[PDB]
Order: sequence, then C-alpha cells, then structure tokens
Amino acid sequence: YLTHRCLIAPPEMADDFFANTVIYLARHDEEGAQGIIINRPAGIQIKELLNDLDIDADNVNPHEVLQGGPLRPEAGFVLHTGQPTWHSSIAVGENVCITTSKDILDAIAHNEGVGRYQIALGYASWGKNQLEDEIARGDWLICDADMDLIFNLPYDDRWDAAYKKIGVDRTWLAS
Repeated sequence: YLTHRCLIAPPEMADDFFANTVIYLARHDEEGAQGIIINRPAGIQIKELLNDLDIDADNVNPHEVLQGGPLRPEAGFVLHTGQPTWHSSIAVGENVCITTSKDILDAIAHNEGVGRYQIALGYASWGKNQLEDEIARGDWLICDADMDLIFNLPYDDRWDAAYKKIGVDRTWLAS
C-alpha cells in the first residue's frame, strides 16, 4: 500500500481545504487510509497547546503546532523518530512513528527525549477504496517521505520540495 508515502496536492487542485498540501500517509489498508498534513501550521505555539491540555511547560522550546486535517480537530498526533517506545505509538515507516499518548507531551514539555517532531491537530481520512479512486483519476501526486519533508524543511517550502522531488527518479518539469 501507500503507507509512509506523501500525497501532494497537484497545482491545479481546486479543493479549498486540501490545495497546496503535503500529506504524510500514516495508514493505508483494505479499510481505507489516514494521513496527516505536514505543511500547514495552525498558528498555535506548543506552550499554548500544552497549557490547554493541563500540562505545565514554562520552559518548553518554541515550536509550531500543525493542522493535520479537517477531521477531529481535537485529536493530537506526534510525529517523531526512533522506535514506538511510548504508551500509544506506532511505527509508520523508516524510523518514523506517530504517538497519541500523553507521555510524549510531558517529554516535549521538558525538552527531552523526543528529538525532531511535529504535533498535529486533526487528520485526513479516506474510506474503503476512496484514496485509490482519487489517485486513479489524477487527484493526487505522490512522492516518498524523507526527513527533510517531515522534519527539517521550513513548512512553507515543503510543497515546492515535494513537487520537485518527483523529478529525482523520473522526467518531471516542475513548471
């Protein structure tokens, strides 16, 4: 399936919500697919989010909180590296995990044991065969995920980078 891959909104996509997005696919099986947009900050600082979740974080390092999708804006997801060592954690792909337990939030609050990360509120979901049908009719572009797209690159440069990455192993004129 397409787990660990990134969906890229084509430049011509008219969808008001998904236009200009890069979506990391966390899960994709026979029942559907679920993803997290990785290039759209919500305009919320990590300290604000932690405090709202009743977690002290007076010394937490500044970090953006992402809008992961249009569904369940209450649900938080932390993307990070290493093994799924936390209480509720799953390995998605090459050294990348998604954790929904609160233990990792305490780690983030104290600036330790987390490393590079993204925390997103909300997610994107597709029903059975839905994503496959959309891809079939050319609704999405696709590229492999990597550390730059998920963690290193500035959020506002991720769509361009993903769009360009398509051309690393195939003839692709990004223009």
